[PDB]
Amino acid sequence: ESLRDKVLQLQAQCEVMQEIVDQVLESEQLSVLASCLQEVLPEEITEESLEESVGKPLYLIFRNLCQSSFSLLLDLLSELYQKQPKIGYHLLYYLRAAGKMNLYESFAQATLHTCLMMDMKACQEDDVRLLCHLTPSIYTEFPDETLRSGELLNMIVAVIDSAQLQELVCHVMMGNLVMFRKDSVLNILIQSLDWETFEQYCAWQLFLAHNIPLETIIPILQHLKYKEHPEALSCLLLQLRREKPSEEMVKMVLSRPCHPDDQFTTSILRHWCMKHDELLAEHIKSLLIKNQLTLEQILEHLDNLRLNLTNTKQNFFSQTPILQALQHVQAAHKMKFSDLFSLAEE
Amino acid sequence: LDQLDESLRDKVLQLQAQCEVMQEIVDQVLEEDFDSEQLSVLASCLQEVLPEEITEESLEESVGKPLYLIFRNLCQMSSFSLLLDLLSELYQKQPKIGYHLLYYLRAAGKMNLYESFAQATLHTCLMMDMKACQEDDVRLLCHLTPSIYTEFPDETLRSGELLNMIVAVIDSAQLQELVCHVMMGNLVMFRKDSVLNILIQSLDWETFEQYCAWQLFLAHNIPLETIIPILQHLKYKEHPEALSCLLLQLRREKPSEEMVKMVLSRPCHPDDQFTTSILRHWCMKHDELLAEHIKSLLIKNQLTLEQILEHLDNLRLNLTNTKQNFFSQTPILQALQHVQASCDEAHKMKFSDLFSLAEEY
Repeated sequence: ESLRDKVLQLQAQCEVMQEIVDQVLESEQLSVLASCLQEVLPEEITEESLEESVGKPLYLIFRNLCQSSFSLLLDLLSELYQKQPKIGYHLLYYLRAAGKMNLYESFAQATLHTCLMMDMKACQEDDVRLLCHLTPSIYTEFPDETLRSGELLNMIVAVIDSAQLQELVCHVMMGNLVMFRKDSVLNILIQSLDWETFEQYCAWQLFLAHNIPLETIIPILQHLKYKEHPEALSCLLLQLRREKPSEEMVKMVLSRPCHPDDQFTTSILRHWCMKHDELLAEHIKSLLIKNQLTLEQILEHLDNLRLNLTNTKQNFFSQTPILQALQHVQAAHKMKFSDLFSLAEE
Repeated sequence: LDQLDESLRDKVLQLQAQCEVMQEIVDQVLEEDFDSEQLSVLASCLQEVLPEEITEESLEESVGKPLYLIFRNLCQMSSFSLLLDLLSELYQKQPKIGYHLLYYLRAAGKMNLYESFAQATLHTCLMMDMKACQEDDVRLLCHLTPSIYTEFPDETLRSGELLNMIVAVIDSAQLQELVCHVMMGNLVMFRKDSVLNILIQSLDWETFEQYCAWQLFLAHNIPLETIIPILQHLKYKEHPEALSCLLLQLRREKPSEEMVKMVLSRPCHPDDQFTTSILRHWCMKHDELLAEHIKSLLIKNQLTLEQILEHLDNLRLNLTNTKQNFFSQTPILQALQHVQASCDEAHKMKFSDLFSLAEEY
């Protein structure tokens, strides 16, 4: 047909393609092949002049689908996406004088979650800046597809820069971006335990940028392995110091192996016993009376704490709960911890 | 082969079990001309760290050895001075020994020997030896940092030289072991004196170096306020790491008046979301305290008035996102009215929206 050949001929191409647009209201692979063989972020992202580039030739298709009979013309762009995958995220770019991104769902249903993931991976590989400036709206318009698994989170953190991580934490702290949910955050961090160094630091900073209380994720302490997981251990230590210790947190801290090169437990216990002395004493007393966390593990962690607390002026082993618990407990492993029991005896 | 002299040193050369053979030389270099030691140390230098399992029964395997005996013979030292010339010439020939001594000092008594060795040119000696150690063996530098910072606080807390040295090569696991050492009372790398200047200097380092510096600072117990003036120096595009860490740590603070002064005293850029983020956080958890501080700042107790007003208008335009009665607090409305009364007519229509919150009902 000769109008489509006129569009081929010109290459102010908007009305020229509106010719085809008007004609596709009653064998499209050749049209989409022509369109594909025919064919992102402005350097200064200024509002309403970033849409200066959003016009142009191909994006006009998007426009004609943003206006019932709203269904008999997305087949063309479905064939475009089946030919050229990149347009899949270009649409997202266009959608962010459009209405709302509720069009993209309708576009996805011709291949939502796997479409979003592939388009976002292509965007990540090609243009990182576009992925940054697209992440908030993506996570907002599609929460039940993006908050469930660290796929998209890993995608972002694998390529993100420190300045891009700063703009992302800002977006989180401003009410514009939400990347975790109290449901999935634990699963997602246990998954994150396998990522690169800076990827894991980015994940943890982004989690702190939300307002999810530490306890929701303190079970992760089970999974934190001395040799294997430095970043999550460091962030969890530096955040746990700032918390009033619950009994479950001190159980989780004591339920980690005693390795002579592992300084997490004794560090956090020293901090707690110096600022929350009687509360920590109460919790470890309640733990000592039979609440693996074998008794000798608690005793060894406490003996490490005792041998360390001589560094400072700390009457923590004078607390009445701890001496009460020590004498109650003492009544095989005995010769191992004589000193400890001796603080509650002599 | 090597311009030579005395036969005890020649037996040590012949073997190359060398410990007593070398203490022979040690004892011989007591009643000696101080002219012929450069060739002895040249022989010793042309002659020539951490055990894989660092057990205080296999690190003392390495503290033995032939050269360390010199150190040993000086750790029983009046006549406590007349034998540092030999190792001074060793250091002038082979610099590495400078930190080996430190290693030796970490079944020795106390490290007050190292100063006596340094006086052969303490601070620049420490810095050169620690830089050489950083260059050669990072693992030794890590396992030596605590004692270095402890035995010489006034030499290592003075400038970020040593901190930069460590963070430039450190690993994430070694950064975790260092944060642990800090949190255990064994290592202190900042002090309320220098910490502010030291971080302002750190603002020029690489990404991961700055991340390490900030993590290590949080591992200490220096309150944020002591370093909150650094917000003046933090520039939006250029300093992401310090801004992000400062944001996530300011999140955990009940806002002081100086902290809100420092947050309000940074420029308003439409891509800079630091101030409005932290203000949103504060006004959502401690709304009326933040309002009290902004009232005391607005009645003037640099921060120009329009800067505060623009930051507050950004906060207002953002707070429509959520349910936040922060602009219903009485301190903030009282302050708004006080400001509006003595306000340039320009800023009246400039912030009409803002002032109307304290005017209309």
